Amino acid sequence: NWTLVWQDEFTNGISSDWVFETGNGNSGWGNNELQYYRRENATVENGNLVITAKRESIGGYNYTSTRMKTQGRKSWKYGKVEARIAMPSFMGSWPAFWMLGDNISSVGWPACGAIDIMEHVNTEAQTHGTIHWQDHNNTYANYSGSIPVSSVTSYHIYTIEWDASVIKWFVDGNLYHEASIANGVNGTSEFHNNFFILLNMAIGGNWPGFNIDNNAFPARMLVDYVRVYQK
Ligand SMILES: OC[C@H]1O[C@@H](O[C@H]2[C@H](O)[C@@H](O)[C@H](O[C@H]3[C@H](O)[C@@H](O)[C@H](O[C@@H]4[C@@H](O)[C@@H](O)O[C@H](CO)[C@H]4O)O[C@@H]3CO)O[C@@H]2CO)[C@H](O)[C@@H](O)[C@@H]1O
Ligand SMILES: [Ca+2]
Repeated sequence: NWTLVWQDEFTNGISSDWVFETGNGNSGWGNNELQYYRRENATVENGNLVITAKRESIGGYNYTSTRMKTQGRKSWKYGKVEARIAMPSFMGSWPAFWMLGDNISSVGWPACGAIDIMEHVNTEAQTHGTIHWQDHNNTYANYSGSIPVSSVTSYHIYTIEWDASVIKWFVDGNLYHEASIANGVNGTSEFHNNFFILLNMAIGGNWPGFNIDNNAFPARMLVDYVRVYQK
C-alpha cells in the first residue's frame, strides 16, 4: 500500500513545515519573472491555502505573490506527491507545484534536478509535467508532457508517482506523462535523491512571456491540500 507520510490540509493555518521566499531572486528567480515574493500574499480561507498575486509595488517590482517551499524541514526520495489545486488563467500567469533536490544548496541548478508536478502559463487549456536535470554529458536536459484541462480554475488533482524505475504524472488520475530514471538512464541519477516541495505563482517570465493582463489582479490560486505517500 501507499502510506501517507506527510500532509498539509491547511485546516488550521499553514504548516510550520513551509518556508517563504522574499523578493525577485537572481534575474527574476532565473526566469526574468516580474513578481516580488512575500509572506503576506499567502492566507488561509475555509481549509484552503490562498496565494494571491497582486498589482502592488515593492523593492522596484510591480507584482507580488507567494513562493513557499518545504526545504530544510521535509524532503523525500520516491513516493506519491499530490495536491488539489484551483489556479487562475490570465496572460502572464505562471502557477507551479514542483520539487527541487535537497542538494541544490551544494550542486546548484540544474544538477540538483527538478520535478514539475504541475505548471500552467497564460490562458492555455492544458497543464504541463516536466523533469529538469544535467545529463551524463553535463548538458541541461528536460522532458515534458501535457494534458488537456478545460477549466484549470476549478479544483483538479495533480499527482506524480515516483520510484527507482520511473516518474509518472497524473491529472485527476489520468496518466499523461512518464519518464524512466532506471539506472540513471539519460543521466537521471540525481532523481534518486531527496526532493522538497514548492508552491508558487510567478507573474511573467521567459516561458509565459511579458504580456500581462493587468485587469486580472488580484488573482487567487487555491490549494485544498498537499500530500506525500510512500512504499
Ligand atoms: O547562487 C549561486 C548562483 O545562482 C545563480 O542564480 C541562480 C540560482 O542559483 C538557481 O536557483 C537558479 O535556478 C533556477 C533557474 O534559473 C530557473 O530557470 C528555474 O525555473 C524553474 C523551472 O526550471 C521549472 O523547474 O519550473 C519552475 C517553476 O515554474 C521554475 O521556477 O528554477 C531554478 C531554481 O529556482 O538559477 C539562477 C540563475 O539564473 C546566479 O547565476 C549566480 O549569480 C549565483 O552566483
Ligand atoms: Ca484543505
